[PDB]
Amino acid sequence: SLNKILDASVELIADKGFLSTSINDITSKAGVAYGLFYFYFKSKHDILDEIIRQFNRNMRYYLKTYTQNLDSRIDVEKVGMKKFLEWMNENKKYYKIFIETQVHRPDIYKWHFMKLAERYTTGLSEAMRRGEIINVDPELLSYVLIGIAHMLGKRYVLWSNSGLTLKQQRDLDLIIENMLTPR
Amino acid sequence: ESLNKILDASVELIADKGFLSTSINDITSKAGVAYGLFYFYFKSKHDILDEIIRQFNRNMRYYLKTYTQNLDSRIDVEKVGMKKFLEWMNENKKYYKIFIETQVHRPDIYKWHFMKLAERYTTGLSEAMRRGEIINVDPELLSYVLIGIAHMLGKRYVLWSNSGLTLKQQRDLDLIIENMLTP
Ligand SMILES: CCCCCCCCCCCC(=O)SCCNC(=O)CCNC(=O)[C@H](O)C(C)(C)COP(=O)(O)OP(=O)(O)OC[C@H]1O[C@@H](n2cnc3c(N)ncnc32)[C@H](O)[C@@H]1OP(=O)(O)O
Ligand SMILES: CCCCCCCCCCCC(=O)SCCNC(=O)CCNC(=O)[C@H](O)C(C)(C)COP(=O)(O)OP(=O)(O)OC[C@H]1O[C@@H](n2cnc3c(N)ncnc32)[C@H](O)[C@@H]1OP(=O)(O)O
Repeated sequence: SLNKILDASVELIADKGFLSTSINDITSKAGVAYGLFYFYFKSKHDILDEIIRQFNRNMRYYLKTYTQNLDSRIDVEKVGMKKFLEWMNENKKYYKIFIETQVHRPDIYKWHFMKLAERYTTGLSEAMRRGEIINVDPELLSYVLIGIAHMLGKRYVLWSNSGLTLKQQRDLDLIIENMLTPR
Repeated sequence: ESLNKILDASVELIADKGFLSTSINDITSKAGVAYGLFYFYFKSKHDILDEIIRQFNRNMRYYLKTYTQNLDSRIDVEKVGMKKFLEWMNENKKYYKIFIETQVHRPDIYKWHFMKLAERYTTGLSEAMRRGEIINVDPELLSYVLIGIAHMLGKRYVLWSNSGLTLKQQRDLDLIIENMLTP
């Protein structure tokens, strides 16, 4: 019943936004007793916390699937980035949830990026130690790479459904290699 | 001047209480102007978000140009401008809530802000590419990569903490930029 509440919430919030979606809509669409909502969630905004945790987990597994079978950390970045943009395109209906989280639950919005950065920092520190990538604060470098991904996702996937041309995809690979390769 | 009092009052109130809780009565009282005047300048409350975002865009871009006008090397414009952005973002930090709620309440002006910035950015970058200063790639895509970095770094190092970047991190960021952009 918890899971049904969660799945119903995701579809409704993505559709109508947060403020328009009542607990009633959610429990109605989920097909559970209205009372159970309040047991699992003191306030309506507490639902966002578990939603963003699931998205964070799914996005990371998705990307990990494509990055764990790869050689160069520089390949990891190039492929990882490409795959994030594909992922964002598959999940573009849901981006409204993330926008709403930044308004109504800023702590979980921060959590999402900080959790992603924590995972990313480890991987980049290992490549630094091999001499594979530029030796710099690896948290800082994670935010640089995440910031790039987020903004391209907005411009080329959310605000346009063009995606990137082949020429832009080659330019972006060149940007990333040039940034990361020790001179 | 009435218009300027209304705008200043709105900025302060929206930053403090959010957009939904700020009434036109609050705005015009804080402003010290006749209530009905608001409706002469703005059809709706939402229309004053558009004007606020325009003013912040102009003023951010004026501030940065001020530091970057004096530098011939585009590589230096990018290092310095990034630093100056973090300083501006620190100074205007309490206002960032306005931008967050603009994404929900006026998404066309939120997008406009980034598109306008990239428009100005794109011109400066293709100039540098011509002279062989920087890597020859799609200059709008490059804009969005650099804007993306700037935005995520402001979030992590200015809005989510008030620590800022260390001196070492600042040099690391300089290197990241120089590495990305130099063929
Ligand atoms: C609101 C919408 C809009 C949301 C829109 C959000 C906008 C995001 C903007 C930023 C975009 C990016 O930067 S995306 C990054 C693009 N670049 C890259 O991907 C290149 C770098 N890649 C990497 O370093 C890595 O691929 C990662 C770090 C990103 C993720 O690796 P990771 O996090 O270490 O992966 P890992 O722990 O191994 O496993 C991931 C999660 O999967 C689960 N998991 C583990 N095993 C299994 C299993 N058998 N079945 C199911 N699930 C499993 C775990 O519970 C774990 O979460 P848990 O329970 O352990 O916590
Ligand atoms: C909501 C809260 C938070 C909002 C939070 C916002 C989040 C931002 C996240 C990303 C931030 C970034 O990437 S900041 C990017 C950081 N990087 C850099 O700065 C490096 C590269 N820098 C540059 O290339 C340039 O410095 C710029 C592009 C960023 C800006 O140059 P520009 O856009 O050409 O500036 P320019 O048009 O010449 O002047 C800007 C405005 O000044 C006005 N202006 C005013 N007074 C004067 C005057 N006396 N003389 C001339 N012009 C004047 C003009 O009308 C013009 O507006 P008008 O004619 O257009 O009306």
